[PDB]
Amino acid sequence: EDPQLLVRVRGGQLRGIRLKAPGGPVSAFLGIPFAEPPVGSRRFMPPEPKRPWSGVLDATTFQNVCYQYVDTLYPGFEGTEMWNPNRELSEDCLYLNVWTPYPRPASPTPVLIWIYGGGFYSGAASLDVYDGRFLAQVEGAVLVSMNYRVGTFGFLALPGSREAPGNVGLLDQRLALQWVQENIAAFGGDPMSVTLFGESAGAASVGMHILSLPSRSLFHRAVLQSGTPNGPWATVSAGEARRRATLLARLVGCPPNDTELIACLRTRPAQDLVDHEWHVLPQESIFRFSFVPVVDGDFLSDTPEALINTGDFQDLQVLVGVVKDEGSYFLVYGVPGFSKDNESLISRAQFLAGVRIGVPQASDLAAEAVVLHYTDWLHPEDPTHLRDAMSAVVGDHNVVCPVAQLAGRLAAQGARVYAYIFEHRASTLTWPLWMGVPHGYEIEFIFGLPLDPSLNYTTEERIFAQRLMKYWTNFARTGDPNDPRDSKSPQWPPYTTAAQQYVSLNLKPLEVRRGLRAQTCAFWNRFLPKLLSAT
Amino acid sequence: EGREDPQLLVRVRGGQLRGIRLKAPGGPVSAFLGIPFAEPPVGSRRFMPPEPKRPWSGVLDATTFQNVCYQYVDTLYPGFEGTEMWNPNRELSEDCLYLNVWTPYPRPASPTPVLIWIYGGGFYSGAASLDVYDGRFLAQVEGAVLVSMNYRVGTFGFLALPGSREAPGNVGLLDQRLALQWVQENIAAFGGDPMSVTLFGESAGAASVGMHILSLPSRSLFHRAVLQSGTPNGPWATVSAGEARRRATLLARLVGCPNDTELIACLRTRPAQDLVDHEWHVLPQESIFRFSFVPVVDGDFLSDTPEALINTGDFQDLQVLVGVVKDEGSYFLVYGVPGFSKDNESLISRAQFLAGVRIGVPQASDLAAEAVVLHYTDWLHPEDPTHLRDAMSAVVGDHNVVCPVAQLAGRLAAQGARVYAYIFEHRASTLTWPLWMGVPHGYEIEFIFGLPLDPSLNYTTEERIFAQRLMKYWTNFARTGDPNDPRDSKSPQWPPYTTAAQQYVSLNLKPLEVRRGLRAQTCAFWNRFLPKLLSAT
Ligand SMILES: COCCOCCOCCOCCOCCOCCOCCO
Ligand SMILES: *[C@@H]1O[C@H](CO)[C@@H](O)[C@H](O)[C@H]1NC(C)=O
Ligand SMILES: *[C@@H]1O[C@H](CO)[C@@H](O)[C@H](O)[C@H]1NC(C)=O
Ligand SMILES: *[C@@H]1O[C@H](CO)[C@@H](O)[C@H](O)[C@H]1NC(C)=O
Repeated sequence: EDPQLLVRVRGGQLRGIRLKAPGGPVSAFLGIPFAEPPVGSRRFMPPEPKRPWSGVLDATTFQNVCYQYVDTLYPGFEGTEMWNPNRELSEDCLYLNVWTPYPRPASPTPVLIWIYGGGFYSGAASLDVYDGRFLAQVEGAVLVSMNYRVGTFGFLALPGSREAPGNVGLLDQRLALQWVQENIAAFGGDPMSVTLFGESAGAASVGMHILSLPSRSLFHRAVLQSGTPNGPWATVSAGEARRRATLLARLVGCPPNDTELIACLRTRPAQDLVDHEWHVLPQESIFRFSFVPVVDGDFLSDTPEALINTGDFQDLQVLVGVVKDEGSYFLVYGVPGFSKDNESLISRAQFLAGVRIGVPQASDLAAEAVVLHYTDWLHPEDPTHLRDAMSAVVGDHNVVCPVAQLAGRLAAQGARVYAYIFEHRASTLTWPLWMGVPHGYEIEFIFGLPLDPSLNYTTEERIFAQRLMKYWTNFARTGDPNDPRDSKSPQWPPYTTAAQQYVSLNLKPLEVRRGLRAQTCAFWNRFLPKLLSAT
Repeated sequence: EGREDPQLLVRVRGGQLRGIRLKAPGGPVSAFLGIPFAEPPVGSRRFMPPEPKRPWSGVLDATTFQNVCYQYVDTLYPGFEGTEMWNPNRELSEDCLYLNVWTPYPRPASPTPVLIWIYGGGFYSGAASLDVYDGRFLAQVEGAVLVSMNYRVGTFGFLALPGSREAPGNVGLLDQRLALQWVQENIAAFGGDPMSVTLFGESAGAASVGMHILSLPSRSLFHRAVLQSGTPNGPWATVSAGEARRRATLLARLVGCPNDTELIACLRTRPAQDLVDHEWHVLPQESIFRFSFVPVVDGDFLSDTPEALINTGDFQDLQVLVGVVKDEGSYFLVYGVPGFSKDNESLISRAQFLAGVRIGVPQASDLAAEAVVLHYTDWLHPEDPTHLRDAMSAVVGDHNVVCPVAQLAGRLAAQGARVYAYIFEHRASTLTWPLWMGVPHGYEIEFIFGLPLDPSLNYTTEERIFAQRLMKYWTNFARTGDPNDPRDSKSPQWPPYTTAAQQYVSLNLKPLEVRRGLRAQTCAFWNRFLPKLLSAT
């Protein structure tokens, strides 16, 4: 019995497992329950803290993945499968994982808490790209990740009802944050230094913890990779959430009154709800998700935009960034003329039709404004430009410009902000070249996977992964991603509204740039809302 | 006769003329100045279409410039060369329908391609007798026959009560047409080729040229056309019948008048200077680059809006040279946009930029005005006074000239015409406006006419050589419909503008350089998006 592998937390005793990372062992505690299984009558309800257990609970394997839609676009293709559940699905899924150096840290160690993405309808903390061993073994970090309910089980909401108040998936994350405060110090973690980080919907989640007071006493710094609480997809209004839930109920026979309706839904097998999750969207679209956080006036006292516009963020530090090609991944999911298999060279008509699917809320005049802005009028009909502009419309509307707005409002209201753009395309990537650096393919580098020799990355990429892990961990330690040992003269400067400085992350050394899509995001952030408004 | 110069006596349809032998730097040229081509449009003829001049008896002396058409005189900067050079340099009078002819001396042997100049001045000012429209350099150095005509401006030229008989509108354009007919019948008596007539003009003169392209009766009077910094399409060159009737009725009221007949009859009793003194009071909004009395869309001269005509016209037999100067808008800011002056750097604030945009784009709704400010803002330096100043100029210049011209080039090109486009980027070493204005509106003219060749005008040697190149381009285009020199192949070639390639050339002290895209991004905003945004808002 290994003593480094035995931990006592407030609920009982855990047994971890020793894992070999490239440079040495690490202690892993996988599958720790942090809440009562949200099953039967607990479906759609806020989580409850886990009850104590007897004996030694075995924490040496990943637990189940929260029940969720499983993608089928390209069956068997690594590029999509790598995001699919790699364990059994189950509503009984509220578990978390802790990686730690081996032996356990001698000093209290800053903690990183990963919140996975997946559009609030999918995702799991057990995916290979979220493997926490490299960060713990190389940087000596204590790394935590939790499962949280997705889709109908995490965010179906009859606002104001007692039986489905919405946002329970975010309340799952919050309970895991509360768990870290109460237990992490038993693993050697420092609960007074907790950094959240996440990507896509995980990044947005991080942002809502920034914007929700009860969460603010549970972390000290945040990282939002390719996602924001503001923007067009991360939240919905009480009304639109009430609409979609009532429609999903109709589609499954409920009701044959809020309590009446939610009771019948708790009767249905999980897959019956998943079967119809995608049929409640008001328009044909990409980058829109049926069940996402709701503006309930509770977890979110107002819209994310209103909250970032007025909040005080003085004692907060944030690292925010985007990938080079945010939108490419999504075109193959609904925009006619796109495929991972051909080069997706589109006509102009295809480009206009595609803009209605990328900006599904846009009016006639507003889609025209978008088309005229992204058209290259020296080659207005070149298909290569047209496809590339299609990807930029989607990525700019859903990620880049939302990020630039958040970064600007945070910096202006006291926060200390650092911004990046990630421009390296993995040598291992299996999507076609035309997709560039797609949404989500910086993650494998920040977690250090290239340091695994069997994965067949390039020597340059291994050196690159280490640099990224230093930025992230250095940010967790200090709030500043710059190395207190490297006194070479390319320093990552803070993003400000004045200079708007950000850095390029790629194989070459840090390069400092100014203006994050400044002109084009002026269009999205400043003009387009006044347009759609006056219509 | 008997003891006068036999090379200076000519007969035209209306009688005999005596011209004058002028000195150009390279030799003598024949000038026939102040030839009347119409009955004086005075008295009961004010606002009426012109009539042919009645033949005279004896030898009409044609050695001096005749009257300038009655017009507003500029006073923003009294005695300053930048404004005085454009002011009237002969007596103001309603009796002003005269034209001028320059030819080589002795007059040419073979029939010679003809150039007709139509001055600008916003349709409220101008004269064919200004120093910068001097034909003696084109005539002497290129051997061209050059003709320029006065036309009625302001109320006398363009006040209209559309549909009435006593003020049908556009008589100023009919004045120009009557001169074009005069050239058809008489230019052979000077050695000019009536079958090779090229029009060229600038600002409102360029737009005039564009209007003759679009009016069917004019089209049988010329063969080629050059439009410098001006277009018949665009926000300022025309007004609807409704606007024109409203402005004419308002000016009448402002001068004591009072049924169209009685109302026009009253205007005809007013002193010319009373009309001029109230011209500017009829503009619907605080504006720059708007002019009270301009050509009206009458359904006669202009069968429809210029936009509709250039959109649906056959131009496969047309050859046009069109271009702009580097800083079309800067000149106009100091005539209305608070914060701007010729005597300081005009560094303005973001608030002055927003107020200035409402003035340069006087028709924009609040949303359309916001779109303009969002487009032209430098979001990395959104409060930089220098960028805001240069963006104010870009707004006015792009809205009024560069994108109207860009739209015109693309339409004519798509519909059969042969088009050549340029941007004129050289600032005269003699310019008296401040540096920040760059290359202002209308400051390529003195180079096209070849003033730099006048040794007393203190230009540089390169400026002299440059003006020769420009004269070579214009005349070659007149001779052949192609500005390129047939023999000289070493020089870089000036390609036609096309929709596929959108090629144009820069004209400056350096050799011809070819560029693609006539401010393509920004003009898509002006020409494609803004019209639909104002259609809603
Ligand atoms: C040049 O930067 C424009 C900055 O836009 C500010 C937002 O307002 C504009 C709103 O109008 C709609 C735009 O119409 C389409 C034509 O525009 C092309 C602009 O393409 C610039 C790309 O870099
Ligand atoms: C790419 O493939 C898809 C499906 O195979 C097809 O629908 C699409 O039209 C193709 N792309 C082009 C540009 O033809
Ligand atoms: C320039 O002068 C004008 C008039 O004198 C004034 O209104 C303007 O504010 C001045 N601008 C600067 C930058 O000095
Ligand atoms: C040219 O320069 C001379 C001397 O510098 C001056 O006397 C003359 O007036 C100038 N003429 C012009 C047109 O600038």
